[PDB]
Formats: sequence, structure tokens, C-alpha cells
Amino acid sequence: GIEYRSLHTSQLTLSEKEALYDLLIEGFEGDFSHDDFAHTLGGMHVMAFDQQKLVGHVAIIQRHMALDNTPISVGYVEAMVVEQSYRRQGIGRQLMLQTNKIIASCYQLGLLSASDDGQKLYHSVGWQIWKGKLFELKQGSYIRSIEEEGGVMGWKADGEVDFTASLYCDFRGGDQW
Amino acid sequence: GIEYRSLHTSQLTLSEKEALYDLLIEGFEGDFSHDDFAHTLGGMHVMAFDQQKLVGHVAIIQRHMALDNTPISVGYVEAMVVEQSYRRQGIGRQLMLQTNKIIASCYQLGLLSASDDGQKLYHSVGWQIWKGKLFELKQGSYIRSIEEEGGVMGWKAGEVDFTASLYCDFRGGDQW
Ligand SMILES: CC(C)(COP(=O)(O)OP(=O)(O)OC[C@H]1O[C@@H](n2cnc3c(N)ncnc32)[C@H](O)[C@@H]1OP(=O)(O)O)[C@@H](O)C(=O)NCCC(=O)NCCS
Ligand SMILES: CC(C)(COP(=O)(O)OP(=O)(O)OC[C@H]1O[C@@H](n2cnc3c(N)ncnc32)[C@H](O)[C@@H]1OP(=O)(O)O)[C@@H](O)C(=O)NCCC(=O)NCCS
Ligand SMILES: CC(=O)N[C@@H]1C[C@H](O)[C@@H](CN)O[C@@H]1O[C@H]1[C@H](O)[C@@H](O[C@H]2O[C@H](CO)[C@@H](O)[C@H](N)[C@H]2O)[C@H](N)C[C@@H]1N
Ligand SMILES: CC(=O)N[C@@H]1C[C@H](O)[C@@H](CN)O[C@@H]1O[C@H]1[C@H](O)[C@@H](O[C@H]2O[C@H](CO)[C@@H](O)[C@H](N)[C@H]2O)[C@H](N)C[C@@H]1N
Repeated sequence: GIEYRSLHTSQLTLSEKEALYDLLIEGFEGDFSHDDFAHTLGGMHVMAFDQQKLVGHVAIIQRHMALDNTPISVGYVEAMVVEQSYRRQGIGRQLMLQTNKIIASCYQLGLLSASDDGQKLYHSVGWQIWKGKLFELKQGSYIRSIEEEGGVMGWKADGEVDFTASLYCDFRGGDQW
Repeated sequence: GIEYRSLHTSQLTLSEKEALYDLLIEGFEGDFSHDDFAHTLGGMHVMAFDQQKLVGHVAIIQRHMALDNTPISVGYVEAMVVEQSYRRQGIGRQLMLQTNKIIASCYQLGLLSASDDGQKLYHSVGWQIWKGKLFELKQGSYIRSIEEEGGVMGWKAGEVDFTASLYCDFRGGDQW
């Protein structure tokens, strides 16, 4: 009974972007900042609808990272949310199945930063904890992303990505992961 | 009778992706590498068609850069091409008008790397030579992108200082 649509940010209306913001604010219970919203704009949105009402969302952002010394094209997962009264029905799983398809068609590696509880959902669609060190840019130089190690997860089904290598992410505002 | 379509890489049929490869190889007369092709995948494609034949293309890739110390979200233009026999009919201009729309809706700044004899097209839809320093990552440290200074152009729908420094994100091949 839930319909799924994949739309680029450039294909959304202002009202649809606003409904997305509203869904994220309500679904994260105050844990979602203006920088977090910036992070979810510019790539592909997978949106779940009950009739015309938006009830679920995940976005896939293109990021450009280094894996040890090697450049790697990343599909970075942002702003995963399902409206509270619609949870535990499998919507989040369906959103990730669509997310995996987009990543497989476009990028060398999927990455996301998960809450300690939220890891089971991603693990159930094949994602694994990233085992290597994580780095981010601060004032133009790389530092260790100590707080994120153990929480970042990756995916590339049937690929040859070394999950024990270091990742060096690209720069943004707010949380870099 | 040229039709324009905007399609994410994830929405391209396999037929469209192969047609795109051929169009780029034929249109750039040998100066388009496998890294250049990797660079045009992962974002939005604006494609021009004569009936069912692909005859023009431009892609807009999301990149994450620094403007001086400030993080900025960039729409980066890649793989601009029109099949030779279709050129000088305004297709490239229309591709760029569509590109400007996509950038205005998604990103803080448009950037591209133009050839010395190929800046007039972008200038005619509002783009300007970037006047500040350009930097790229090598060995995980930023170095100057001297080659590109005077060739990279930017566009803001806007309050952006074109004399500020740009620090791009990492990739294979040409960083710009
Ligand atoms: C995380 C989130 C998006 C999951 O959305 P969801 O639609 O509830 O995800 P699913 O329903 O596919 O699976 C969720 C759980 O319900 C369970 N479930 C799904 N369908 C079920 C059913 N018919 N009967 C019983 N349990 C079911 C799944 O097994 C899973 O259990 P697990 O937590 O042990 O894996 C949602 O809780 C949310 O929006 N949280 C707030 C924002 C947030 O934390 N986002 C993620 C940041 S990492
Ligand atoms: C650059 C390129 C994409 C332009 O495609 P195009 O469709 O020819 O672009 P337009 O036709 O809109 O404009 C092209 C020229 O014709 C002129 N023109 C525009 N409309 C015209 C018309 N209706 N009749 C005649 N001339 C016209 C433009 O002013 C421009 O003149 P300039 O060469 O002095 O800028 C094409 O030359 C190409 O594919 N080159 C090879 C790949 C390449 O170099 N890409 C860009 C790298 S920066
Ligand atoms: C896949 C996804 O949708 N991800 C969302 C994006 C959203 O924009 C953001 C809103 N805030 O939340 C998630 O991403 C956060 C992570 O939640 C956060 O993790 C901390 O918070 C968790 C829950 O409190 C703790 O479990 C965890 N140990 C702790 O490190 C990371 N540090 C940064 C990362 N951007
Ligand atoms: C907007 C656009 O579609 N851009 C294409 C992308 C394409 O993937 C690539 C294929 N190769 O070409 C263009 O982008 C190149 C630039 O052409 C190149 O410019 C050098 O080559 C020019 C022509 O010889 C010289 O004029 C110029 N001085 C010289 O620096 C830059 N260094 C790197 C940059 N990725």
C-alpha cells in the first residue's frame, strides 16, 4: 500500500522539500540540524508515500573520498527516516533495497553513519561496520574521526573493497560523517 | 526538433550509457579518458535527442569543496559534448541553460574546467573565469592547481567572491 518514488533534488518542488524537512524534524525528535538538512540535498531521494502523504525517506549523496591512497566514488546515505506510526512495517528495509540498487548502479562504495541501535537494519541488507580508520578535513588538513569509528558502515555487494583500509572523506559543514 | 531529458546516472538505460560513451569519444577527438568518463557518472545528465538518437550531453556532478575556510556544495559540470554535425545550432547553449537550472536548485556554486578556446559559450549564459587560487589534493595534502587557473569558470545564481580560494575534493585523473 506504500508507493516508492526516486527523485533527484532538482526534481522536487519547494513544498516537497518542505514536507521532507518536516518529516525529518518530526522523525528525529530534535536531533536533526540545519546542517543535516543541507547534507541530504543534491543527490537522489527515495521517498515512500501513503497515498499523497510522505511517510518515509532516504537520500544517496555523491561523495568523493580516498581509500588509503586510492580515489573512490561514494554513495553516501543521509536522512533515513520513517514516520513514527509507520515504523516496523518494513518501509525502512524497502528504502534500503532501493538505496542499494542506486549505489550499485552509480558508485564504487556505499557509506553511512549509523546510530548504535540502527545498525541492524543496514546489516540486514548487507551493510557491514567499517573497520579501518576514518579521517576528515579540519582547516584543510586531515584529522582522525575518532567519534565516528565503529559507527560508519559500508556496502559494495560482490565487490573488492577492503573494509580495513583508511577512509578520508570530503569536506562539509556540521558533522563530516 | 531536439528533445531534452534530465536523467540521473541511476536512471540511464544500458543503451543510453553506451550511446553516451560513444558520443564522448567521438566528440572529443581522442582527448577524453577513462577517468574523464568515470567523472561524468553519478550525478544528473542533461541529454539532447534527435528523435531516438542521442546527439548532445552534459552532466552535473555534486562535489564538496572549501571556499577559503567555508564548506560549499558545488554542481560540477562534466562531459559537455554535442555531435559534430549538430554543432552551432544552439544545443550547447540549451544544455547549459538546463545545467544552470539544476545548479540553482541544488548547489551553492557551479564550477567547470573550460578549454582556452571554449569559454565564450559558458560566458554567454553567465559564467565567469574564477580569479582566485585553485587547490587540489595530492598525497592527502592540498597543492596549487596552476594549470587550471584561468580556465576554471564559476556561476552563482548570488553573493560569492570569485577571488577566493577553492579547494576541490579528491578523484582520479584530472582533479578539475
Ligand atoms: C530507522 C528507521 C528509519 C526504520 O524505519 P522502519 O520502517 O521501522 O524499518 P523496518 O520497519 O524496515 O525495520 C525496522 C524494525 O522493524 C522490524 N520489522 C519490520 N517489519 C516487521 C513486521 N511486519 N513485524 C515485526 N517487526 C517488523 C524489522 O525487523 C526491524 O527490526 P530490527 O530493528 O531488529 O532490525 C526508523 O526507526 C526511524 O525513522 N528512526 C528515526 C530516524 C533514525 O534513527 N534514522 C536512522 C539513523 S541511522
Ligand atoms: C562545445 C560544444 C559542446 C558546443 O556545442 P554547440 O551545440 O555547438 O554549442 P552552441 O551551438 O550553443 O554554440 C556554439 C557556437 O555556435 C554559436 N551559435 C549558437 N547558436 C547558433 C545558431 N543558431 N546558428 C549559428 N551559430 C550559433 C554560439 O554563439 C557559439 O559560437 P562560439 O563558438 O563563438 O561560442 C561543441 O563544440 C563540442 O562538443 N565540442 C567538443 C567537446 C568539447 O570541447 N566540450 C567542451 C569542453 S569545455
Ligand atoms: C543514515 C542516516 O540517516 N544517518 C543520520 C543522518 C542525520 O543527518 C543525523 C541527524 N543527527 O543522524 C544520522 O547520522 C549521524 C549519526 O547519528 C551520529 O551518531 C551519533 O548519534 C547517534 C544517535 O544518538 C549515536 O548512536 C552515535 N553513537 C553517535 O556517534 C554521527 N556522529 C553523525 C551522523 N551524521
Ligand atoms: C566542461 C567540460 O566538459 N570539460 C571537459 C571535461 C572532459 O572530461 C575533459 C576531457 N579531457 O575536457 C574538459 O575538461 C578538461 C579541460 O579541457 C582541461 O584543459 C586542458 O586542455 C584544454 C584543451 O586542450 C586546454 O585548453 C587547457 N589549457 C588545458 O588545461 C583541464 N586541464 C582538465 C579538464 N577536466
